[PDB]
Amino acid sequence: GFKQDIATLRGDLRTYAQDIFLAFLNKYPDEKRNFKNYVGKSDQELKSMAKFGDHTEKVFNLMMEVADRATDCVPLASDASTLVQMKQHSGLTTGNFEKLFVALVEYMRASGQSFDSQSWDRFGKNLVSALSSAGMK
Ligand code: HEM
Ligand SMILES: Cc1cc(Br)ccc1O
Repeated sequence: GFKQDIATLRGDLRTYAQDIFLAFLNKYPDEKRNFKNYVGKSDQELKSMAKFGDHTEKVFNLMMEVADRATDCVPLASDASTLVQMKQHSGLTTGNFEKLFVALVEYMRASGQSFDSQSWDRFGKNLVSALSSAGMK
């Protein structure tokens, strides 16, 4: 289930962080509006870029903490307020988060691995709700 998936993802975290983020940017190319230094790059070029690998892993490190602190795929209010109040997220709306979670769920459903895609879909939904409650437009 969900707790085991958190373990799986952490066991190859820099590969999953990069592959899921690329799945997101390829499925929703207009999202590069928020990531102007990743324009005009292939997947392999982004994987060679220091900022890409370090950004994606730090993002994914925190996402897994938020997932792990959740109960029944509902994140803590303290984690949602962190994500809302982060200067880095100044320009974001919940739609940005929804799209990331659609991309993650479709990644999991396309893998041959027994990921609990329904729990991740729920988590993404619940996180979007928590971000709204914590002040995200
Ligand atoms: C659960 C979801 C997310 C978590 C846990 C999270 C976490 C983080 C963290 C830890 C950083 C700092 C990274 C660093 O400085 O190395 C960060 C920066 C940033 N995040 Fe998020 N983030 C989330 C979702 C998103 C989404 C959906 C967007 C936009 C679609 C976004 C846009 C950014 C941007 C633009 C930055 C700074 C510049 C850069 O990306 O390199 N984040 N986020
Ligand atoms: C939105 C997002 C998701 C992942 Br996974 C890695 C980096 C990033 O900015």
